[PDB]
Amino acid sequence: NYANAQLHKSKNLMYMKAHENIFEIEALYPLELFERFMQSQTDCSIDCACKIDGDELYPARFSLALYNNQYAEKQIRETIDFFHQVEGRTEVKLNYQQLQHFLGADFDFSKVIRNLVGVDARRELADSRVKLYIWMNDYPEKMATAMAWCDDKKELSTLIVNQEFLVGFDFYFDGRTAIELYISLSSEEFQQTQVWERLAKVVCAPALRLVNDCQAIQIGVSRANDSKIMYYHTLNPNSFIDNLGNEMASRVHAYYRHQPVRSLVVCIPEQELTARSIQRLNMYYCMN
Ligand SMILES: [Mg+2]
Repeated sequence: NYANAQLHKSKNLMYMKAHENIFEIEALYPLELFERFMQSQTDCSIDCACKIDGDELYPARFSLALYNNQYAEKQIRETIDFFHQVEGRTEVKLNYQQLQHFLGADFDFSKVIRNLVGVDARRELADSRVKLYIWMNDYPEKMATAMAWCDDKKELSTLIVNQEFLVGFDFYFDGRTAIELYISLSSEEFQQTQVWERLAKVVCAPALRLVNDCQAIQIGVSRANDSKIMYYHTLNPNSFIDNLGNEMASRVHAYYRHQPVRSLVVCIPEQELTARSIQRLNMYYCMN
């Protein structure tokens, strides 16, 4: 985006290092290799994130949105190469069968609109992940494949109104894998009467009522999800966090409230919104 690519990358790394420093996670593998991977890219945008699970916090979470989909194929090659570099430590072994099966032998890289690369580093090495997200547009054969592999209940097929879809690949360091399908709805889209009526047949009421507080939502479905995951692109980050009644989320946002943030996305499993209190959620702070 910005003309001074090298200035912007310096700010990216400074955003990541801050996040690692406040949460005291900098030593987790493979964050240093991820930092180097960032710097090897032409330019990208960073999202710093934290996952909340009861009393536990998993804040070693970062995503890079790689600029210029003209080079989507090369980006995936260099991402895979970075995953192999992470596999440099002997007790880290990834399983690529889901990615390989999804791409097939003649993947149309001209259909990719955005690649994203992620990490969620854990104290328990076996639980850590690297992540690849492939954002696609107007690719009906791959969309149907993703729906068959991720949309058990055939619910996202009743909700989508654009040709874009996001396919996320999880690579656990002990060889576990998961694939996830995400679709998006802007405020303009989900405020249309028929679109909203379709939402209301698939999304439980407490999760649906939250959609109104948003400039956009995404919904992620996966065999590895215990319910649909709602991604709330918050209109007012401060009030959205306050309305969660979650002490740890308020503590996290207490720092970021006064930070130059492009947007705050909060994702909550549908099942959490039918409980007495929210205890599981992710917060993504997408930096400028
Ligand atoms: Mg997921």
